[PDB]
Amino acid sequence: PTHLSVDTKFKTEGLCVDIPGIPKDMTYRRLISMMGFKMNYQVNGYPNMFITREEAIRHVRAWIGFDVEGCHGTNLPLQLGFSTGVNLVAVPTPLMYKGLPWNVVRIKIVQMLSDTLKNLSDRVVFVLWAHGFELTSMKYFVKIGPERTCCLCDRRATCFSTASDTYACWHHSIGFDYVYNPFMIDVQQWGFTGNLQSNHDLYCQVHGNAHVASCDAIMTRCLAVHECFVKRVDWTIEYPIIGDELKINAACRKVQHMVVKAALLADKFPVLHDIGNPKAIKCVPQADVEWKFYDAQPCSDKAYKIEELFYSYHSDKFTDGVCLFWNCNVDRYPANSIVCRFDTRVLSNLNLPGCDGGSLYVNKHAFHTPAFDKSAFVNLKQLPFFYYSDSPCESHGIDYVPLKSATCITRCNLGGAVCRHHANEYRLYLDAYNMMISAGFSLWVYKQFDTYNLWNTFT
Ligand SMILES: Cc1nn(Cc2c(C)noc2C)c(=O)s1
Ligand SMILES: [Zn+2]
Ligand SMILES: [Zn+2]
Ligand SMILES: [Zn+2]
Repeated sequence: PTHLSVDTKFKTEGLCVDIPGIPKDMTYRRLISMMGFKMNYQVNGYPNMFITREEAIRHVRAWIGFDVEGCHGTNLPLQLGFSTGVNLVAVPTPLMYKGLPWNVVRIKIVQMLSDTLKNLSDRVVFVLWAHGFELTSMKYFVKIGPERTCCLCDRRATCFSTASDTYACWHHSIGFDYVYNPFMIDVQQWGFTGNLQSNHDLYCQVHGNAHVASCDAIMTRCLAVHECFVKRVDWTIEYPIIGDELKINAACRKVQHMVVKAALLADKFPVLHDIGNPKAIKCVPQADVEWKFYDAQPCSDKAYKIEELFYSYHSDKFTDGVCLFWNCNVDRYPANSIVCRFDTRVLSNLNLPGCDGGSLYVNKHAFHTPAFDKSAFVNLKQLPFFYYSDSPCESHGIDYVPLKSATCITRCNLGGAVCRHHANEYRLYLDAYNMMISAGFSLWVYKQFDTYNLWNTFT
């Protein structure tokens, strides 16, 4: 039960229009052979070109939707579409390139996958809604063999160069022409009734069908994402570290502690309603406040309707005190709220494009987040940056430049000059805050929040 067996049956019904007379009885072994690839009984880490749904989910960062549409098939030119929005035309002799021979097309394919994937994954997973041409065209840009390492580094090889007879990862593949040991999955094998557009449109209104190959490639990967992350949710799956994951998570924990501590000091709420993650711990352990928890797992489909989290008859009165929605995405927040809401629009190596405007945020775990909506925050306002500290002004134990700032809410700044300790802690906190903002997170607070109320907590 490790990899997908090559002797597993492959349903060929979706392939019989491009490939008439295709055998109904088909294995991955016979299919790979029909595609022009010789697996040669090789026990060298690449057991099958196709992968399981579980293997695909573990490698979601590698997904590239791929679709080939016949323009006019060895006689006709093909249109190669990718979920990157790229459309290449291969002559056999929404970016739309004119017809070019395969030897130049393959070079472009390696450039595009390398630039899209080098900071995401150690491989490519071509996500298909297989009809024939995409599988028969792979011999023109894909080479297979034993698992290899990069000529310039220790990462696995994902490319091959016929010109130099060498292999490279996605980072050292400049000038490489072949895709080496790609992975693939046919979404049609999961059992669907009807075509791609009818299944995709059941869950997504953001990707139209402009009737080009890349449009289908986009709808394919989107449908795959909905099936694997929207309706099916697995938070036990671990994902490798590819960037600032640890810093972003540390920063988010510092910002939450800071923002919640200050709201409780400024407005002295008697009760706080913590709506979100059922495993949450009090972010401000020493706060006076009555801390009440409400369990609500991350919503991956649509944002929670505030009515279904609060009503149908807990303090019951969420209107008493303040409500904390730390990454708990709701359709419209109540006015007495402290809110952290991930902005799905953010461009990043952690944030992958998702379904219905949403995004797949992959940081240790994969969280499909519903589309960001500015109207969720109409009863709230954007939370401004501030650093608050009631700790003593004491250095203990990095060269200094005097800190001058209106947002350093400390006793030293109240009394005129900011001390070295609060200046180091202010700069560190501003860094953590900037990290979290640029990671996509947005902070919102109740309209009456005013940091001016924090100065009298020093006397
Ligand atoms: C990461 C990945 N980026 N893309 C391209 C893309 C972008 C950009 N916005 O929507 C899609 C779809 C993939 O297909 S995988
Ligand atoms: Zn390399
Ligand atoms: Zn879609
Ligand atoms: Zn100080």
